[PDB]
Amino acid sequence: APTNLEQVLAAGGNTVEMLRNSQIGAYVYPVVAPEFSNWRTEQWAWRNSAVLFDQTHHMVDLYIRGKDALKLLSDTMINSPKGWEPNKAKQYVPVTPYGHVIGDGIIFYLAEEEFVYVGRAPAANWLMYHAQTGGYNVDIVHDDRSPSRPMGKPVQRISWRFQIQGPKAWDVIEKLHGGTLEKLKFFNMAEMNIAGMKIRTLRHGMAGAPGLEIWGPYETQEKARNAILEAGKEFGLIPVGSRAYPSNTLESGWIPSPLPAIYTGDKLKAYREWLPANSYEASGAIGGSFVSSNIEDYYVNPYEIGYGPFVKFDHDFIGRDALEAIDPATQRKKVTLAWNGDDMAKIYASLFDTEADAHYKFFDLPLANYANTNADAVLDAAGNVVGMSMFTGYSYNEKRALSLATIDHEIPVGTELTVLWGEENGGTRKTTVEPHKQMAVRAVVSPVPYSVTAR
Amino acid sequence: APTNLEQVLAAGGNTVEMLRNSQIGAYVYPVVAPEFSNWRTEQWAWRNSAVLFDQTHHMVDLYIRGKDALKLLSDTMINSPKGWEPNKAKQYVPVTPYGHVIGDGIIFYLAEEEFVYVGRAPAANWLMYHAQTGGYNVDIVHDDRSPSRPMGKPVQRISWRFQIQGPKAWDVIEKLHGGTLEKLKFFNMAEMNIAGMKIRTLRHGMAGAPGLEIWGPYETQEKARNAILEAGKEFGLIPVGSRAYPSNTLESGWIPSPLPAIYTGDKLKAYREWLPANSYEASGAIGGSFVSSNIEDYYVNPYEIGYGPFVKFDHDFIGRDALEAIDPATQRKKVTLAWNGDDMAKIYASLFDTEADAHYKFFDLPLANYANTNADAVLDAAGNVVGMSMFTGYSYNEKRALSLATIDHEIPVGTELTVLWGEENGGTRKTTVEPHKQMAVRAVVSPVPYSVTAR
Ligand SMILES: COc1cc(C(=O)[O-])ccc1O
Ligand SMILES: COc1cc(C(=O)[O-])ccc1O
Repeated sequence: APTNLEQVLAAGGNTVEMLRNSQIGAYVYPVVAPEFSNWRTEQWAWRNSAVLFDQTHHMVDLYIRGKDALKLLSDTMINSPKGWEPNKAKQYVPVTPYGHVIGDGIIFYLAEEEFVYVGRAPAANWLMYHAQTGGYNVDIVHDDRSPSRPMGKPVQRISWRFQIQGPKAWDVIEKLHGGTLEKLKFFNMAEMNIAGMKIRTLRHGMAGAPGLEIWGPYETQEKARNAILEAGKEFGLIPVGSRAYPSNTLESGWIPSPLPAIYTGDKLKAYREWLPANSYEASGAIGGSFVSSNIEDYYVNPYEIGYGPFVKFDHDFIGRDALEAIDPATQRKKVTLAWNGDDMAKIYASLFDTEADAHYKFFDLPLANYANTNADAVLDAAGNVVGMSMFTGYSYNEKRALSLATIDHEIPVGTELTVLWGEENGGTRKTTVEPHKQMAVRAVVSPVPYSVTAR
Repeated sequence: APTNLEQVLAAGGNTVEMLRNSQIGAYVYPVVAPEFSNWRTEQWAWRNSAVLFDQTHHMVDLYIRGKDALKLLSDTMINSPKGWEPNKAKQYVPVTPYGHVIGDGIIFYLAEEEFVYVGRAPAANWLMYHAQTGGYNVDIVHDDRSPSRPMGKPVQRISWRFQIQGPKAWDVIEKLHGGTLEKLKFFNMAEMNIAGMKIRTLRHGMAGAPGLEIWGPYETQEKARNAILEAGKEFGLIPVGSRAYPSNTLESGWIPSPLPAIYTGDKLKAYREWLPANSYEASGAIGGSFVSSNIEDYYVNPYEIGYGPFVKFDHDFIGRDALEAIDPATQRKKVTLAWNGDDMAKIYASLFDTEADAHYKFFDLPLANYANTNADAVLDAAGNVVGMSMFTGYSYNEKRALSLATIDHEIPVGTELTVLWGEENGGTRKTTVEPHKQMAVRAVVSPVPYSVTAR
């Protein structure tokens, strides 16, 4: 009977309890093969040789064209639009009127009055809502991320999107291009040759080495992929599968999964009435040890997850007054948490204990998340909640379990905190959750992007 | 340049070294979603509620019709054909002229002059070779297993094939049928109602509870699946994904992966010349600690992997004279090995050791195989090789790592052996293999199907 999020929340009891017991299952990185060689070798390659990341299937694409396209973005993003011209991309971050992050994605300025958003569903839903109800002269084509379990059905996208990354990426790129290719400034766009095609590029990189994101019409996907794999054999390039792929951000430092902060607030009711009952926001899940009966305690603002530097008070935008009221110097800060290896061994050991009444929450490798929004409590030595751990897994490059978190600003790097791993009372009813007991895992605060930190 | 297996072996150096360093990658259970809920809950359901196993995509189907169909099977199988009539299936096991197992699969006797084989590629390749070159009046339609990495391409089969299993399976089955359904003898075939369709059935079961395998034309797959899932909600039935699925045989006791024993022998040269260079036999891989430079040391005969009881000297068949010469009472015997939980914890602990020069071979969960043929050495206390471990993984139902093995017949159940886990010299060049050191894992000999055994 409910057709939108507002009706779902009115009929669903406590919002936190609903989301933490959602039956949606795992957040899937679809279609791309889970592994091409093995996930350890694939992780190793992006730090030691080169990789092809296949990004064609796990993000929503919004193609935004028209006289008011730039205005729509400017009105909804914290980012400065000043001096923005085609062939520059930005990390689009929208906040609510209350100053809280809705989501984020990459916005490509392709040409005059022509943009494309690439990212998770929440910020795309927000753009579509405003395009439709705000009176913008703009046309939008929504190309959803691919189905999670296609089960043999054909899958189409409008565009393929790859990245070539690793210390030997630029060697592969120039071999493909047929000569030297200029390294532009980060997120500037140009073009390159691949197998006789003119392929648009986005300057990118990771682990201190320059790389590229590239895209094109879906029809040429195989032609480009096969050229890249062939040219890259000389440099050890290998394709990365969907099992290893999302663990890259544990090393790179981007938190993909802030809760869209749209469940409360009178100024967000119209948006809740617009969001379908089967939307990401209505049907998804929250997993982890952090418990509050107030869904607002799961929200973050942009300063808390590393987007402070993007905020520019040089244009009108939704939530500007709220962000202006925030003191940046006292906001929580994004960090990497390096999980204690002895504690990790104890988590896994419990799976092989035939006599214990319970084991610790299964920690999948290399990505351990079990909802699309992750919220584990971070505790200090007294047991106070001092932060939220929001993305969790393991790096074969570091031989460490790692998580990305936001913690009280005064906590120094090197401090040993605890992450509460697992859920209370045997676990919520999410279909990703087997029965388990919790563990207070020791974790050392470390920089983002991750760098090995002395305790 | 090589077009067949014989040319591949002539140009490829030592046959063992070729197979143990093959670049084929993992043996994939394709297309079906890796997980629907999570693999632990899915494993639990087949012992505690009910499951839908989706078997549509991982086996080769051979449709065999014609006057000489039964003769073709009879001439090539160790099984008795005496009194075989439509609506009975058999576990077809062919051996070479030298008495060694080629493979095995399920052969359904559907009607007069109409059969279907379902199983891995090796026994299907053997049937096709003899149908084609032996002068049999028979027509064969080969429906390959689905591609390992479809990457969004559509996937078709001629038939869908499911199983409904678990202690509540028969409740679900009778709910679907609309009333009582007779439990026939094992592997006898009949029919049932599903959503107004007449669906053919094969009497099956596991863990002491009766179940069914069912099939039909691919077009009705979704209609049947949705009816089964709907009727089964009352009994807790859940679908099982491809990650959990193949671990079922660790509990059930069937070894899927004997090496097709066709690489040597003058009487098998014609078959090697017929097998394509991209066949399973030519392109696949051998993984694990057992090392011999003679590929014949990887062969098994039917007595060694539990098919002794199928051998019937009441018909002419390939390899009969060799099997008649074998003494059944002194052959190695199939067992389950229950791996020591402390040793398992030490394997996983090494992944989180930031100072060690090496870690132990990654043991994936719930299936740890990293080739399509598995060959780990089993050692006694003196270090003698006393068997071969051939399929490896973990059961959440038992909280134990388990493997299926064949060992010297005189070794009593309860004996503590060791399985050598990992490969020598840092590991072979297979793309599934990360660098690692070996471990002698303690393992207790246990019955097949697995039953908890006092040491
Ligand atoms: C940019 O693509 C990514 C997306 C996600 C996600 O949505 O969880 C994670 C890591 C990624 O690299
Ligand atoms: C009968 O289907 C199965 C096939 C395999 C395989 O081929 O490795 C393993 C377990 C199975 O249940």
